[PDB]
Amino acid sequence: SAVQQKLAALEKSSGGRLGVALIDTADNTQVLYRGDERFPMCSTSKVMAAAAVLKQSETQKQLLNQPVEIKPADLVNYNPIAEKHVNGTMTLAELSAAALQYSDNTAMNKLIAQLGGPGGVTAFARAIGDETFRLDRTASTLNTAIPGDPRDTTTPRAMAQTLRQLTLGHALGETQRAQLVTWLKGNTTGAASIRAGLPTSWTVGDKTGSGGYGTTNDIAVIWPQGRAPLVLVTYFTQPQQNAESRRDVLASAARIIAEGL
Ligand SMILES: *C(=O)[C@@H](NC(=O)/C(=N/OC(C)(C)C(=O)O)c1csc(N)n1)[C@@H]1N=C(C(=O)O)C(=C)CS1
Repeated sequence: SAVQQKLAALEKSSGGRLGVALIDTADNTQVLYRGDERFPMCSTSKVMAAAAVLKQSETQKQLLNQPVEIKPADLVNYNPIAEKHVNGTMTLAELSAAALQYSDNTAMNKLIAQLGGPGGVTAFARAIGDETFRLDRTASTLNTAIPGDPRDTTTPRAMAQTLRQLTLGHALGETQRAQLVTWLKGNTTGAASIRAGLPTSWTVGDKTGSGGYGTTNDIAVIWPQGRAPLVLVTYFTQPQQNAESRRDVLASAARIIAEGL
């Protein structure tokens, strides 16, 4: 189709490897580009960890309100929220918001720990029917994005389906589903990625990721005017370890989709 050719041209112009999955919930049509190839997730895995804690809170009533100590050993590279609470506490709700809306890596690691480690995040993925997602390491290591390394990867097709199930489907209870969507709509890190390729009147909830090898990712639920919601996953990675981020490539992918379908 014309969209897949435009995505192939975008990829050629980029010098990298582009993976796209769009789900149009109006008729459940799916458009894939490298949709079954594995990409490093980087920080887009924070949605699965936040959703896993929300799932836990369906049966542990006041779980999201529980305080979690932030200790010196918890501090990592990038923790713009958690560093302000070292030797203090944050609630699991606050850690979820910090992970999703600021991509705070200390916050993510507190969620992973709350789930029993990377294997607990993965086990939740399996519980909601995602057999492709794998989380193998904590937040510092998970962004290394070395080519050929299957750790901390998924495919565009799998992540779009999972994001659909979590935000538009029935993977979470209704209060939890709404809270996840509220957090994604308040993301602060996504203006240059999928959002930049979409009309400004469309509502977006998204989670970005960035990592080594110029890896630049964004996963989004989109509510256009005049049509049913869309789920869009855009993954991108490059051959040089120190390649620069290409959020503009993600925005171009979104524009192709928004104009072409
Ligand atoms: C998730 O993707 C996180 N990414 C990182 O921790 C890394 N940021 O490095 C970049 C390339 C952004 C940098 O400025 O050097 C990273 C690269 S290699 C490594 N081990 N970690 C968070 N997510 C985002 C995001 O785009 O959502 C960031 C902007 C960085 S923190």
